[PDB]
Amino acid sequence: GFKQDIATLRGDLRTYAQDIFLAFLNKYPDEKRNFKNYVGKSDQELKSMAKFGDHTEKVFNLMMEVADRATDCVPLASDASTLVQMKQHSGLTTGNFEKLFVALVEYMRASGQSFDSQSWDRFGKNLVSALSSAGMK
Ligand code: HEM
Repeated sequence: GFKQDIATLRGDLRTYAQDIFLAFLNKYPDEKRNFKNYVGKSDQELKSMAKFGDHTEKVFNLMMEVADRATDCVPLASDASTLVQMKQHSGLTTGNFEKLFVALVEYMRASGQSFDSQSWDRFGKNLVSALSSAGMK
């Protein structure tokens, strides 16, 4: 289920993190404009850029902690506030996070592994709701 999925992803996190984030950037090409130096690069070129590997790993390291601390796929309000107050996320909206979780769920459904994709769909929706209550537009 959800808790085991966290362990599965953490077991090979750098690979899953890059694959899922690329699936997100390729399903929603306009999201690349939020990052410097991503436009005009193929997947393999992005994976060889230092800031891509660093950001993607940090995103998933923290996302797995937020998921680990959640109850019934509902994140802690404190975790949502932390994500809102990051200066890095100034200018972002709940829509950016919504699209990331759509790509993540689609990736799980196509992987063929025993992911609990329905619980991750709920988690993404519940996280977006928490971000809104925390102050994100
Ligand atoms: C669960 C969701 C997310 C988590 C946990 C997360 C986490 C993080 C963390 C920890 C950093 C700073 C890393 C460091 O200081 O080394 C960061 C930076 C950043 N994040 Fe997020 N992030 C999430 C979603 C997103 C989304 C959806 C976007 C854009 C669509 C985004 C865009 C950025 C940008 C632009 C930066 C700083 C500039 C850069 O690294 O290129 N993040 N994020």
